[PDB]
Amino acid sequence: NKVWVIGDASVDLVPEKQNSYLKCPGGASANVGVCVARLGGECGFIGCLGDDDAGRFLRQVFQDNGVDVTFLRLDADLTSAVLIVNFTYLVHPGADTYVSPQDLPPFRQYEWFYFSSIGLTDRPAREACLEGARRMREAGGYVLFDVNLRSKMWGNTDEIPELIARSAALASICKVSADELCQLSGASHWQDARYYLRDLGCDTTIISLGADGALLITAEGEFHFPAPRVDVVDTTGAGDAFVGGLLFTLSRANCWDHALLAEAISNANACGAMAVTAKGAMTALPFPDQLNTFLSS
Amino acid sequence: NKVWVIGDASVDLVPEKQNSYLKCPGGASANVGVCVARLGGECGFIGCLGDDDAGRFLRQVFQDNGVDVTFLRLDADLTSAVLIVNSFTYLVHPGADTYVSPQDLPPFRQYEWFYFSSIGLTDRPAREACLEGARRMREAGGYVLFDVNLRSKMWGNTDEIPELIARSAALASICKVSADELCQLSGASHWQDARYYLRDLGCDTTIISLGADGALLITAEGEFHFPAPRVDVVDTTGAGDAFVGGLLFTLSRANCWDHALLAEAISNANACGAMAVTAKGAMTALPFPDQLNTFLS
Ligand SMILES: Nc1ncnc2c1ncn2[C@@H]1O[C@H](COP(=O)(O)OP(=O)(O)CP(=O)(O)O)[C@@H](O)[C@H]1O
Ligand SMILES: Nc1ncnc2c1ncn2[C@@H]1O[C@H](COP(=O)(O)OP(=O)(O)CP(=O)(O)O)[C@@H](O)[C@H]1O
Ligand SMILES: Nc1cncn1[C@@H]1O[C@H](CO)[C@@H](O)[C@H]1O
Ligand SMILES: [K+]
Ligand SMILES: [K+]
Ligand SMILES: [K+]
Ligand SMILES: [K+]
Ligand SMILES: [Mg+2]
Ligand SMILES: [Mg+2]
Repeated sequence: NKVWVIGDASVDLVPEKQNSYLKCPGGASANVGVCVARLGGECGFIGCLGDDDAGRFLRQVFQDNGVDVTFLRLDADLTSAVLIVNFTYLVHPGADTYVSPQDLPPFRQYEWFYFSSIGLTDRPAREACLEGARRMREAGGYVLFDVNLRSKMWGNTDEIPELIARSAALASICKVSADELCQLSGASHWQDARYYLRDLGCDTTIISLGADGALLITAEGEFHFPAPRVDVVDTTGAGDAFVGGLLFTLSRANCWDHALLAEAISNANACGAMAVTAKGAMTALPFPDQLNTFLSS
Repeated sequence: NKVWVIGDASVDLVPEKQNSYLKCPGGASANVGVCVARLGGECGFIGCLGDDDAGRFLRQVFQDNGVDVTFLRLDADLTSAVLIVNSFTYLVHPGADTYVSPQDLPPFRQYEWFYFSSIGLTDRPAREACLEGARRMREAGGYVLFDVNLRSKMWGNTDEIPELIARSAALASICKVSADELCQLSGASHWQDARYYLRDLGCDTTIISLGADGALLITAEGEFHFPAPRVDVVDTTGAGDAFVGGLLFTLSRANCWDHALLAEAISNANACGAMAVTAKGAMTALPFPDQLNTFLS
């Protein structure tokens, strides 16, 4: 089953010499997408980018990695996001924010649709996301909502709670980090908010706990899934890598049951880790071979 | 005599490999300024930048090159212009340079030179800085060199361009324009059919730059042509600005100008125009005095 990823793709510029910048592939939706593909899963990216040098570069990365870019509309009246890292935002109306409902493909039953709160920041992309999730549900598809909070990017932070809630309603599964549970709920202890979304309408919650692995909150109870122990070298991209692994596994069958869900979180942690022993985000994502060599240690 | 340059200072990102960007000081006003300074002339930059990375960085380049930055202010609320050369992707929406205002203008003295392009006329504040700037310099007995450096894309509604160009040429002691801009300016397939466009707008001295050809001088005494040196193109980015820098350096060596000085200025302008096209980056190959001579010959 195909895995649709909708959202942001941007170019991060990192120093190389006293007079150069290395252009790295970035974006939460982008990493997740490359992740699923780089694991042999069928993944399509739904989004928007500028026809500038950056957007073309990005589109190439998707292709080098096996990500279907048929619904990645490259426009010329738009500007692809470029960031200076030290971190910095040069382009603000942002091109990935213009992706709209008419940028969405037809969905098929058992397909998965992904999106984070990041794509809910600016109005156009907001409809693509909410309409996107509604359509996939209507088609007998699954929605995985990853609250990937970045308040800073939000104009009126008063919209956050509302969108998150309306998202948990459409979603089949919600992924959230312990820190986010505290931000949204206000509690100091995340476990005091482990039912935040469950009350907001999502019968299956996956709480990433950093090195402590994951916590599954379903109707019957909560099950802890510890993570492999490793040499923390850089936690960047970890969460996105985690979701990619989860989506890759879930897409391996029409219905997901007990065993599949438990297997997905295991895979999610594996990816999350390898995406921490290395450096970078997209360049930490493993290939089926590396995952095993790492898994069996 | 001091040469004042008012306008844009930016970071030009020049694509090296299909994975890197070359970081170079950019901006038309910036290049011209660094050009005059390198040649040993007294040049001050009048402008605005963000207390940001590109801003502090850029300020540093002006200092390494001998450009007086006493009237260049860095505002934290602003964002220094960053762009990508291809032909120009404008990352930063408005852009700090847009905020120069008449108050930022410095007291002018007699025989000094004031420079500005249509680029500084694009947005609201800076527009006044330029037009009042040129008016004050004239009132002080100084000279104004207007370089129509057309970049239509960066504008609101291009209906303002003809009007501003006309008001500028009125204030100009000398107008510099490229064959190409003339057409774009006054509908035409061939520039010659419009080489009196500005002259009919109030500028009795016009210098039309002609790519690798050199330039054509136009004063009542008649029309004259100057041949540009035989050089190998690597990057044209900056030719025009290097051209004006050389012109301003020569004109500022005297209190009055005429054919002798003027004819010498254009010769120097071509020399610089040639050299600058021999390296990636707008101000990379901007020559020092020693170098200007070994090339002259
Ligand atoms: N120190 C560590 N050792 C092993 N695995 C780790 C790890 N730190 C993180 N991980 C893996 O990365 C996963 C996701 O990272 P984490 O739990 O820190 O959320 P996050 O903050 O990266 C996502 P967000 O950006 O949305 O807040 C963890 O659940 C775990 O699988
Ligand atoms: N190919 C070439 N070989 C040698 N010199 C060249 C050259 N191209 C340009 N030059 C030099 O630079 C000068 C200006 O070139 P050109 O007119 O193309 O710049 P430009 O069109 O960018 C001006 P503007 O900034 O107003 O648009 C030429 O007159 C010449 O002196
Ligand atoms: N600042 C600017 C806006 N659009 C283009 N530019 C500048 O034009 C100069 C060449 O004349 C380049 O250095 C570029 O930064
Ligand atoms: K739901
Ligand atoms: K990492
Ligand atoms: K005039
Ligand atoms: K150049
Ligand atoms: Mg985090
Ligand atoms: Mg030009």
